[PDB]
Amino acid sequence: ARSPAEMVLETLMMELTGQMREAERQQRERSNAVRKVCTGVDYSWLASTPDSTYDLSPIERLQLEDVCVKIHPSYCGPAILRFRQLLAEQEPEVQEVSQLFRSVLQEVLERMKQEEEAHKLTRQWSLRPRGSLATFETEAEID
Repeated sequence: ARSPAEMVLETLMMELTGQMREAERQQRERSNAVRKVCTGVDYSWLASTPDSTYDLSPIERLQLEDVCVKIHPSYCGPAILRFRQLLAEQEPEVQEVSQLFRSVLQEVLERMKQEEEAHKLTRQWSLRPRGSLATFETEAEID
């Protein structure tokens, strides 16, 4: 049994991945549509205009992971839907995927985070992380 936060992680890191990969294909098709491509061609960083690079490095992972865990379980759903329909509105692109992914995530984070802190602080007299321990701990199996 994994934590709800992990489920969110998978959901966002999965959407990001499928769209990152799909976006890479789209850009390739774009290049082949214009042709001129001999053997291969730079994505957008070797000789084109980079500025931002698509790379989910350890820190990038952590940034986003920290964001995902700060996301409400059921709020992930809309967040996902929004990302998909937004990306589709702007068309696939690995540069856009990454920038839009962090953009929306940070946007939704700023709002939702404020709600978290505001609600927990005001209801600090009703704090309760766990309910009770039960037989499930005796039969939780091993991973």
